[PDB]
Amino acid sequence: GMTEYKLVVVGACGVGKSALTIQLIQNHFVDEYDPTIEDSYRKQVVIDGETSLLDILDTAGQEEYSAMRDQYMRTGEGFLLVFAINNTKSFEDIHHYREQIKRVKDVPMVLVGNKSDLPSRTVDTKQAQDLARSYGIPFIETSAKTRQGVDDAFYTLVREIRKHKEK
Ligand SMILES: *CCC(=O)N1CCN(c2nc(=O)n(-c3c(C)ccnc3C(C)C)c3nc(-c4c(O)cccc4F)c(F)cc23)[C@@H](C)C1
Ligand SMILES: Nc1nc2c(ncn2[C@@H]2O[C@H](COP(=O)(O)OP(=O)(O)O)[C@@H](O)[C@H]2O)c(=O)[nH]1
Ligand SMILES: [Mg+2]
Repeated sequence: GMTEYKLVVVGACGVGKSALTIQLIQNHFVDEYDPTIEDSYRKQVVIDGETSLLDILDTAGQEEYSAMRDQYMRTGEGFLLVFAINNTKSFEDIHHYREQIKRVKDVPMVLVGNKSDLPSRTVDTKQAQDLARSYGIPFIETSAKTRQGVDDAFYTLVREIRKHKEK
């Protein structure tokens, strides 16, 4: 059989939410994707031998309340919290994104450090590890450019959802 998963990708503008999503959906790096496009995208994959259909909301709007988005997130099963390792402000926003999610919703999440290909690092892996530990969630390093960690990020989130469902 198969299992469907309703996922949401959040994080500051320009961290690579769309690039990550498109790597999952289409398996290549789309470097120019309209920063204002918010949509859900579906992709069939296989995770630990089970056919898995992922529906992924790639967030992009700036408003505090956006009806369709909020109804999606209210019923979202897991969230990727994405920052960029070269942008300290994106990492500082993570705890605010976590707060907003809890507000709309124990919720499966994965902390994602994207742009790991860039040498101009400003956020240390160890800081990201501290934060993920404080929430009791996984931390995964990614590059949407090279595709490093992309499956790890989404598949780890699915694995976190499986665990949550057992409870
Ligand atoms: C290039 C544009 C882009 O990618 N954006 C990403 C989404 N986005 C955004 N901005 C933002 O300030 N908030 C927000 C709001 C509206 C209120 C309080 N805090 C925040 C941030 C700092 C956490 C966004 N909030 C959400 C969000 C809401 O509103 C509710 C539940 C879960 C959420 F993640 C959101 F989806 C996007 C937010 C801007 C930067 C554009
Ligand atoms: N070098 C590098 N650039 C990236 C990566 N992910 C996204 N980008 C670039 O960062 C910018 C913002 O990406 P985008 O997916 O639009 O971010 P979003 O606003 O979170 O959707 C774009 O110019 C992308 O080409 C990455 O992993 N590495
Ligand atoms: Mg985008």
